[PDB]
Amino acid sequence: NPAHAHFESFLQAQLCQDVLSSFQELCGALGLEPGGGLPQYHKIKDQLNYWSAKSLWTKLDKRAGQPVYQQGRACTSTKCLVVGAGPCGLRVAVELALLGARVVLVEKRTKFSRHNVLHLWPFTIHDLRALGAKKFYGRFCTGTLDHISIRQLQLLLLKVALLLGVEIHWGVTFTGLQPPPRKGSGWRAQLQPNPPAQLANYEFDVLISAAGGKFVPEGFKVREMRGKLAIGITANFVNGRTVEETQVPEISGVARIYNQSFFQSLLKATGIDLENIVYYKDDTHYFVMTAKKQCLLRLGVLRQDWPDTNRLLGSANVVPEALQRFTRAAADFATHGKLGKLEFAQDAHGQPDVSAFDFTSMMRAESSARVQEKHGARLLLGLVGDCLVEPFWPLGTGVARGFLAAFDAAWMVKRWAEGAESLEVLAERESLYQLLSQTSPENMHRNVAQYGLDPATRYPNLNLRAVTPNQVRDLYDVLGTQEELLRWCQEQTAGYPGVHVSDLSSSWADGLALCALVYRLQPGLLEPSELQGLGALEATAWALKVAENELGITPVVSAQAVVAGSDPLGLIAYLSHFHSAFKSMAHGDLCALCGEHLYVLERLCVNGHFFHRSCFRCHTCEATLWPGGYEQHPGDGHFYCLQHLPLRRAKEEEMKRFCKAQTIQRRLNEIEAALRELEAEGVKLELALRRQSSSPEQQKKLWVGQLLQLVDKKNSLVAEEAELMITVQELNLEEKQWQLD
Ligand SMILES: Cc1cc2nc3c(=O)[nH]c(=O)nc-3n(C[C@H](O)[C@H](O)[C@H](O)COP(=O)(O)OP(=O)(O)OC[C@H]3O[C@@H](n4cnc5c(N)ncnc54)[C@H](O)[C@@H]3O)c2cc1C
Ligand SMILES: [Zn+2]
Ligand SMILES: [Zn+2]
Repeated sequence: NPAHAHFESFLQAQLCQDVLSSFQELCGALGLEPGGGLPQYHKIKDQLNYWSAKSLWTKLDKRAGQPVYQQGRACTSTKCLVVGAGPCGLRVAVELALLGARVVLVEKRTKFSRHNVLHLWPFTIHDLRALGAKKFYGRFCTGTLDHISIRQLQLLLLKVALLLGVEIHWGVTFTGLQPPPRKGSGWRAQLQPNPPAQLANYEFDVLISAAGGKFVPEGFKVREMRGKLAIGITANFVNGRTVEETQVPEISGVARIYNQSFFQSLLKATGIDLENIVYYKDDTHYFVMTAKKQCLLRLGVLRQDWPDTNRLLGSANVVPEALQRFTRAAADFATHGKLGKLEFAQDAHGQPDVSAFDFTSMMRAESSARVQEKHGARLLLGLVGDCLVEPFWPLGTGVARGFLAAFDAAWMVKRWAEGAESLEVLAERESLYQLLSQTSPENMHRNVAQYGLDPATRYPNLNLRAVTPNQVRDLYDVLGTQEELLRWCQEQTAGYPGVHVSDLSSSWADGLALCALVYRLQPGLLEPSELQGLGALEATAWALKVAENELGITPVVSAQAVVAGSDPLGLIAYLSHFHSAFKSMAHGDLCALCGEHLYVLERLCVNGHFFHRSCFRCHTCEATLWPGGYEQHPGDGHFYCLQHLPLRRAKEEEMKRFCKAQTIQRRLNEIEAALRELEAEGVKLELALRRQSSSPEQQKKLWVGQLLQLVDKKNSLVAEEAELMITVQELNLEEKQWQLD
């Protein structure tokens, strides 16, 4: 059989174009009518008598015999379409095909020319070799290697899927869904430029999308997650597979808190600042980095200081030659020269493999499902992979998250196909989406040899009813705090002579109100006899000091403006501190380092002195100085920090500590972005709130209302990152003990 001859040409291919040629040859021939559908598989093991293939069939049988498989009669009438052929899209197509639906895939690209590396969770490893992954790549999961290139996995899963009768039209660009003409008709899809007829009229009632990060489908809004600007570089080197490079240890990567010693060493060697570097020794060596803009400008890698991240990535703007030099230097300095000679990776384009990319902003989807019904037709929309959850690249969570999304989509579509209505399925999928953001090898089951599609075996104790049906009516489509703060103040005033509370401000400048407040904050702090023995300036200084000593709450107002009383908003915030402190348990005005008045959104006191928040940085390393790691020089008043003052479980815990450190750093970047945005908003609002301090009483109450809302939000957050920072010093601490070990 010439058809069977091209079958071994197929199953023995190593390049994508060869797979395409074999498929096209079978398309021209009429030997077996390739890819006609699922039943092909049930006849395909018949006319094959090579012993070496047994395991393949065996494994697929052991994968096609689960009761959850319904023996293939699950959703037979149903008909589907997958846009996107990454690992996630291939998993969606193949798994949805297994249960029996008609499956077609489309791709604008036609050649497997992505040569970078991907990281896989253990469940991804087991589920990936469940499809007989041994056959298509010899070195798969060989020992401790747990990292597979994009094209390798792409080819493996594509060959597996093509053994299971999936239909593909390459060179096809998705651009929308054609509305039904009339009653009883389903949804067609717009594809370009000119797909063949057999798909052009192929009509479907299910669509699961894996378009990736750059494309999201109709009917979904997008949210942006942003941080401080950071650019990254991806580099590759064609490996000679030599022993000298093979014996090289694989540094798991470097993060700012994670290897401060490594940054110090690389600065001493060559004075180069990075933010993150990770090194992968697969077939072609992978180097992923992110770093600091002015260190990157130091070598001139950029010519013009363009704020726009994508346009900063502009090739005309980017100095490529400097990029190659910097990549080479970063590599050979990171690996400590035992690589010896290095040669650039020859890409598909015809050049070295280097590129400049983004590590800051990520798209996100609030909703992972949409059932749209028209002309008596129920249509389902779901997202799998990066289109739903676009991750931080190097965390390596993309493939695992996409495969979890694939299982979610398969389960939910098979549930809806059985006549189940919209409410329960959308509720279930939103219930799993609420947990998807915290997927982790940690919160997964400890042993992995019994997984599948059933959501009960993947999320222990899943409250599937997390979202009531009535919440998704939108997802179905057919055609003055000052009053309450004051009231709390009176509640803290019961039985006090000489304390005549009338507003938020005038009743506190007396001074004894501070003592009464701290009294009922915690009983036994002071004897009642001495209550009438303090002076007003002394009383307010004492109250501030005791509040910092007992609760450690941040002062907002100094004693001079207290007795002056002309800036009540600070005292409002200061009382608001305790207003939020008991919400459950009890139910020189300028700056020199910033040359500006401490405008309240950035006004802060530095151990009994008055400077801005932004100006508080180390002159050497221009970082934020948190308690336990800095100490002020009294000679000049400048602010300086400390150094700146002139076996399987082993690798498992190493990876876990890397991931947790990086997560901490990313969280700090997120908080910094949030603080900058909120302080800009507060600046623009307080412009009026100070200038236009004569609004209507309702307007004045509203302004101060969100002023309090915002300041209380900062209080809660700064507490949260205070505890996170404390986690940082303690993690450095047992790093010191581990070095001591
Ligand atoms: C250049 C690059 C480098 C990357 N490097 C890394 C890395 O080092 N580490 C890492 O963990 N992750 C990396 N990723 C992301 C990686 O894709 C995911 O993190 C993970 O591999 C999940 O892969 P995926 O299935 O999301 O691929 P996808 O993003 O789903 O692949 C995009 C797919 O959508 C298809 N598509 C898009 N538009 C259309 C259309 N109109 N019609 C038909 N098909 C369409 C594309 O052709 C392609 O098949 C990288 C991504 C890119 C683009
Ligand atoms: Zn200052
Ligand atoms: Zn410093």
